[PDB]
Amino acid sequence: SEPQRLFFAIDLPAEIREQIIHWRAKHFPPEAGRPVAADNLHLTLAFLGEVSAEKEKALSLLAGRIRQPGFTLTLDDAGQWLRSRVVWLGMRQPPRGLIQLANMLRSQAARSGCFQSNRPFHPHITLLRDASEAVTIPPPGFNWSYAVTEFTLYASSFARGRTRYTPLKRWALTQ
Ligand SMILES: NC(=O)c1ccc[n+]([C@@H]2O[C@H](COP(=O)([O-])OP(=O)(O)OC[C@H]3O[C@@H](n4cnc5c(N)ncnc54)[C@H](OP(=O)(O)O)[C@@H]3O)[C@@H](O)[C@H]2O)c1
Ligand SMILES: [Cl-]
Repeated sequence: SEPQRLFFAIDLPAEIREQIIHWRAKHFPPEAGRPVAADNLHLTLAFLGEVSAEKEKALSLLAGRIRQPGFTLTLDDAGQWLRSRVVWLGMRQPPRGLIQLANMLRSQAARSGCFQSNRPFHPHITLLRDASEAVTIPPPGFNWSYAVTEFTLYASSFARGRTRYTPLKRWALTQ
């Protein structure tokens, strides 16, 4: 049909999402920035931008040929990027498989003509947007650790008053 704004990402188990939003509400007032909805919390692997249906099929076939074992993410880091005006969660030492997976999807995107910045992959989970002022960043909560078993292609849209990330396809990682 019509083109969509697409990105590949890793999702978070519902319980960890709940812990994150509780932690965020505890540590950041509304004025700190605009909260990412619980269901929209994710770790982007590759951003594709606007993509026709034909190109989406092509990239989906490429993603489907990726053979990457699963890995575990332990979110032990938080920070703020003032240039992007985001507050994020992350991993001090991401597993090699995460980097490998993101690098493959980014290369596939770039080869298809998708704008990739030459910027190095910086894995993160955005918690607050429009965080234009420096705020104290506490460490994340305890034991936000989980096994990643798959990755997903999402469509991004703004409908009503809300950002919506819609899952289109998923691919298991080898476990
Ligand atoms: N009033 C309005 O009309 C309005 C207002 C706001 C948003 N919107 C729309 O609603 C959606 C919200 O946008 P969004 O910012 O929530 O999501 P988005 O712009 O669709 O991006 C989705 C994900 O891709 C990442 N990303 C974007 N460019 C990238 C790049 N060059 N390299 C690596 N990663 C990249 C973002 O990273 P980060 O997580 O680091 O940002 C984000 O996690 C968009 O479709 C936007 O057009 C509309
Ligand atoms: Cl959101």
